[PDB]
Amino acid sequence: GAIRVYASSTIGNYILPEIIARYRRDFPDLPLEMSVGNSLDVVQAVCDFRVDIGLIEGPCHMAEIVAQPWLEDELVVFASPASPLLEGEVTLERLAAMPWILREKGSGTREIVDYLLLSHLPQFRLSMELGNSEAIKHAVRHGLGVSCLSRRVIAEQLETGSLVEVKVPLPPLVRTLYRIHHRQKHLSSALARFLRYCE
Amino acid sequence: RNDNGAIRVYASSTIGNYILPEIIARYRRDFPDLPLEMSVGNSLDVVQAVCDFRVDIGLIEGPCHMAEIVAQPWLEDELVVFASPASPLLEGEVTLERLAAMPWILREKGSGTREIVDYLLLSHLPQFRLSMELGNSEAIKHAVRHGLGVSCLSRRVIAEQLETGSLVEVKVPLPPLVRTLYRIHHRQKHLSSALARFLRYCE
Repeated sequence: GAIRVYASSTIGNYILPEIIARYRRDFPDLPLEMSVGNSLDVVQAVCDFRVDIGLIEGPCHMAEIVAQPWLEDELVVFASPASPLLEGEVTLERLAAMPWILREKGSGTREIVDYLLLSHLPQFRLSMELGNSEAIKHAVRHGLGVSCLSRRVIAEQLETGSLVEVKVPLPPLVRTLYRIHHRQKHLSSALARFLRYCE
Repeated sequence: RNDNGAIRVYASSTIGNYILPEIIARYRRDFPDLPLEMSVGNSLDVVQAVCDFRVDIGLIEGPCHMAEIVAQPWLEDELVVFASPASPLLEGEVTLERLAAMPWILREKGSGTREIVDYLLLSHLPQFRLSMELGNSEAIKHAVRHGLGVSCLSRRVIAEQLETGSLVEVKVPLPPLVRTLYRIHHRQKHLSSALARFLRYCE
């Protein structure tokens, strides 16, 4: 059972590592390969049969590619504890006045935040875009601005207090993570075993 | 597509994620009016973008011997072996044989990290079991933190976890693995006042 997985950045780096550690405790000798990228990377790899399953953090439809809900996930606005955002009332207008550090388009996490969060921030200040969420976390920590990422990405820093979650006058920015596979490819027993660990 | 005339920096993965963010914060705080773009990849990605004149400045974590590239040493960087505090490896004396018996998680070839760990560390192991290869140090950091085997990364990558105790440095019976990080630009690059200034903020 040489399983090949392709996951988007939030899934690959901040969810799957724990899942993989457990899977390898009970199965240290079974080959496991995981690539991490963005949505189009994942879907194209499934479409090309170069991987067995894909895991994406935003819907990305492709004909002949089946997608099934897998996990809910909540995106969270966060800041340095010394941020000027926390010096006053967290209003929508003061939110848009802060410099925003966002992921690039095609990351999934960028698409959902556009929909649930930044669409309600008129003329919001875009400071920079960064290609990975780790650089974003540390840029916010050093005061370059604020951002919006899955809670699972920043939980470590929320617990230490190097980053702080912001209360936003909006409904929770909840999304769904999807599992995808080609319509033709058949689920292997080893593959179905690995997926149970992901639940 | 449009090019808005930002200062463009390309950095390899250790520098881009664990050194450059603070630099960018300080520079943006003092010069808010120039746009800034950073990209992160491997050292080859940086060198190609400098050679292509797609970026202004590069920062790499291996040497670049190219006549068209001016490379100035910038910082020393030490790579260390690490594991979770619950690792069997942390009890007793750490020997080459016991390291050989742990499952290893490594970065992919071309990462810089992989090349130097292969040369100075894994090459001294009589055997070693490759648990997984992973394309970024963040998935690695957290796999090891959740109890999967051991890995070798720049201390800067795991400094956060060393500080809190979720990862523990492992003393190994080999000389320390130290490399040099470089600032690079094209020999024909015009270093405008703004670019020369960003370079100084990298100190």
